[PDB]
Amino acid sequence: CSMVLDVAFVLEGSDKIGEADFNRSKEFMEEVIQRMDVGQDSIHVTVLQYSYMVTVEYPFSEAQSKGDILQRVREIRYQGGNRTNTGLALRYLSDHSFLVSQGDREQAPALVYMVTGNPASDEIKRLPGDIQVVPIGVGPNANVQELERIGWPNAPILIQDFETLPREAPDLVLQRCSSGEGLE
Ligand code: NA
Repeated sequence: CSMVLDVAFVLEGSDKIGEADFNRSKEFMEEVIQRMDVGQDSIHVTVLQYSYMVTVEYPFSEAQSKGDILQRVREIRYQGGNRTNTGLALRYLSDHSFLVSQGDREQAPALVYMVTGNPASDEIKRLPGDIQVVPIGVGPNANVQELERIGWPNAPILIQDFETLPREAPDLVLQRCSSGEGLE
């Protein structure tokens, strides 16, 4: 995927996920970033982790080089929170992450890949249309119809388990990046 695009990665880091599965989420994300054409004139990346609260791990406003991003990703510490506040994570995206004051490019399309394995603890609201969300529902505990509503027009990418996530999902994520649409 090589284009002008602002991409957000949102990882659930709750106790229900656990440290091992969160590390698998991280490794999935690292692999995607490696395959993407990340640079100042191309793809820009922001990274968020959420559970009880939301942490901006890497804002758009910081240096948009692959090396700097990937190293910050390695430095991300699993929070292990007692909630899955997906609605709050979405609010961060619309009301913080994709603002020009936080490094967002006004003329670039906005795309979010959100990795979750549990139903939302909180109230969810569909984002403004300009922020495209591709939910990645991992494991048997994902609330699929909830993700379908968050995702529209994007179908959720459903992954059987966190072990499969780093192996299977990057290909699908990059296909969606380049084409602008999911498969079949
Ligand atoms: Na944008």
